[PDB]
Amino acid sequence: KVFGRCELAAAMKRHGLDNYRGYSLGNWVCAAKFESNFNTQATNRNTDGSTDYGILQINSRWWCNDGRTPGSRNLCNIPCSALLSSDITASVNCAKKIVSDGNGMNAWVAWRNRCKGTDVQAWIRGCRL
Ligand SMILES: [Cl-]
Ligand SMILES: [Cl-]
Ligand SMILES: [Cl-]
Ligand SMILES: [Cl-]
Ligand SMILES: [Cl-]
Ligand SMILES: [Cl-]
Ligand SMILES: [Cl-]
Ligand code: NA
Repeated sequence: KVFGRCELAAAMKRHGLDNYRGYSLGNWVCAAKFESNFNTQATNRNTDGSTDYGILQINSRWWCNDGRTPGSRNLCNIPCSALLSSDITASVNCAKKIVSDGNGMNAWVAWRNRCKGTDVQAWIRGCRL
C-alpha cells in the first residue's frame, strides 16, 4: 500500500505513535517519507546482507526474522514479511521497541539526516487528525 501523507499521519495516531517517546507525529511521518516514500512494500538490501522492510525500513539484523541474516536477532518477534502489510500495526509495534532502545529516532539514519531539527510539523500540516 502507498499511503498519502495525512492518511499515514492518521493511521500512526490511531496506533499510538503520536508523541511516542516524545516524538511528535510529524517526526514519524517525515521518517516514513524518506525511508519508504510511504510504501508498505518497500525493501532494501544492506551491504552486510541484512534487509530493511516496510514503511519505516526496519532492519533484519536486530528486529525481525527473514531467515537470511546470519547471526541476527528477531527482537520484535515477527517475520520481516509482517512489516510489508497494508495494516501498519506490526511496523508501529516494532518501531515503538526500536525508538525505546536508547538512541531514540537516531536509529533511523534517514530521520537523523533529513528530519531531525527540521520543521517536521509541515508533514502533518492541514491533516484532519
Ligand atoms: Cl508527501
Ligand atoms: Cl509534528
Ligand atoms: Cl536469519
Ligand atoms: Cl531474538
Ligand atoms: Cl519468522
Ligand atoms: Cl493501518
Ligand atoms: Cl529521545
Ligand atoms: Na533477524
